[PDB]
Amino acid sequence: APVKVFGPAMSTNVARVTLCLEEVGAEYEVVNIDFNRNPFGQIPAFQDGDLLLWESRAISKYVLRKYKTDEVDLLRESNLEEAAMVDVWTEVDAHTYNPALSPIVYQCLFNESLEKLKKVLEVYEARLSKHSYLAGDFVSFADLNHFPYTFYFMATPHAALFDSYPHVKAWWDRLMARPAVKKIAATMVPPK
Amino acid sequence: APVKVFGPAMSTNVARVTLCLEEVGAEYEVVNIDFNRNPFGQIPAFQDGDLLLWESRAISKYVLRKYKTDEVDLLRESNLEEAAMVDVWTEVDAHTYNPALSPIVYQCLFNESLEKLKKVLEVYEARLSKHSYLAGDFVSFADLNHFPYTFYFMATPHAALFDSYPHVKAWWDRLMARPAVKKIAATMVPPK
Repeated sequence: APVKVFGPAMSTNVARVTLCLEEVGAEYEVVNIDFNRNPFGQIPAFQDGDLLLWESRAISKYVLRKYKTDEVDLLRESNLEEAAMVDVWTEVDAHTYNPALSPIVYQCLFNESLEKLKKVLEVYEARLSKHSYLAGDFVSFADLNHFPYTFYFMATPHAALFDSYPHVKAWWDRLMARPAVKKIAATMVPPK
Repeated sequence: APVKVFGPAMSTNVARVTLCLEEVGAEYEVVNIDFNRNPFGQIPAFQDGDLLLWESRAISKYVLRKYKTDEVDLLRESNLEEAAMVDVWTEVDAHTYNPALSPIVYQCLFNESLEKLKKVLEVYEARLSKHSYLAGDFVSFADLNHFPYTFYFMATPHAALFDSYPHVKAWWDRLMARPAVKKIAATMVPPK
């Protein structure tokens, strides 16, 4: 039966989850809740029958595991080294990349971290020169994790910065072509 | 002839300008520029023939003055006290309201200022109990200034907070019904 995601469609943490659900072809509903089993009262929340989860990354990994197939294996947990590189780049996204983007997005879309971001992008350029995707020659949760914040960065007048890092630009365009990513990009709008 | 706004449609500072341009029925174009006459290299920028402006509030006041009519007088500059209350509430928006909203928007849509915002909303509730709009019994630039950040607040799970302040809720619904506001709300999406 269908699973439910609770939170705003355009939130970076909700988009992470909805992107995983689209990649694995799961049936799901997104429910817009107002703050008036989930002990910190956090959003996004996720229901799968009697299971209630929170923490966007934990919810995402549950989706990627539950719906895993031979053709859609985005954690690589049966290959120790591939799974390690998925985990490394998932943590680079959390600790290094999203913090380099986030204040440029905030500044620009709701009134000089550029030099820090250029240093990050140099490393990404080098990695994506050697490999198709961040964890190796396969798409993974590491790449998907980069979608939501980068999508908002691409709405700012700093979007063209990626043109100085041609392998990063090509990797970004590759993720943007994925049908699941296109579907979720379209959902990332305020409610109407 | 048409005027040009340079910047991202969904930016709060661009939406301020585009809302003014819609309210006065001006012909205009929005141009998405990348950072690669305007001495700080700021966005939004605004061109009207040979005139180049920057600073979203200055651009907005220029639009409201240039296109002013008897029926669309949103600064009230011919009435000293009305113009004063427009200015007071424009500065309340900048100094008190947008700072109470902004970190709730940031937190929620890109990972406890609620109690400060509730104190602000108490004052708004009292003001909008006495008057239809913030500056008096007429819509003004003071009200329009509240649209962009509040629109993003209304995408968060804290949207229902306004239900505790029924005059503020009704004032917000009134602005949301304005045809110009509906038009600009629809534009506040990432580029496709």
